[PDB]
This record gives sequence, structure tokens and C-alpha cells, in this order.
Amino acid sequence: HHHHFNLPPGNYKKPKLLYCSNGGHFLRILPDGTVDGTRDRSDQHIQLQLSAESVGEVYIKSTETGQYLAMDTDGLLYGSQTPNEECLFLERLEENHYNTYISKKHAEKNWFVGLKKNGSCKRGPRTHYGQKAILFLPLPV
Repeated sequence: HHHHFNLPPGNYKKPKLLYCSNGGHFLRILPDGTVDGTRDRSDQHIQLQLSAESVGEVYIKSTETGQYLAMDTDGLLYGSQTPNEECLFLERLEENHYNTYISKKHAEKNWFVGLKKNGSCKRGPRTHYGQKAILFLPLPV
């Protein structure tokens, strides 16, 4: 493995919001496949359903649109209509509290899901362990 195996304590029974501490945005997957963040808790595209493919490996799906979160070969997040290898993330505990999501496809590169303070997503190569951008908290919908 390229990464530790500390797992968060939550579960996949309910959908969640993924809140990023960095700028205080919720991860959003828009109908046209765009991925960004918003602080609007009333947005209909921030409700996400996580599911485990293997222990610690997840899909992250928009409940409104059905799209899967995915990271492409240049490190950009996008919404995928179908599950593919780019849609699997290694979900881990971080700093004894937060959830992080590493691209499984790009795990050797340490490419994370992350949000900037201005609510734009991070590109994979601009992410790294230690950043605030990569830290999420799952919140009830």
C-alpha cells in the first residue's frame, strides 16, 4: 500500500454533506459535471451518498443527479455518469478527526480531493498531506 489504514468511524447508511474546513464549503457536483464548493447549505447538488466497494474504498455519488465524483488523468475532479476506475477513493481518517479522500487510481501520486478557500477544487498534483484543503467533515443532510 501507498497509504495508512486509519479509518473514520462513520458509516454509509445516510447521505452526507462533505464540509471542507479550509474555506467552509460543501463539495458540489453540478448537473453539467462541474465540481466545486458552495457555502449555500440550501444547494441541491451537495447531498452525497457514499458507498464502500472494499473496506476503506468508496464511491461518492450525487443523490440529485446520480453522478459519481471522479478524478481525471490530469488531476481534475469531474462528475461521471458511470462508475469507472477514476471514481474510487481511499477514505481515511486524518489528524485524528477529519476524512480525506485519495484517488485510488492515482494513489502513488498522493492526489486528494480538496477545496481551496475560494471554493474552487484543487487539482491532484497541487494537493498533499498536511494541507487544510484536503480535510472534510461528513455532516448530515
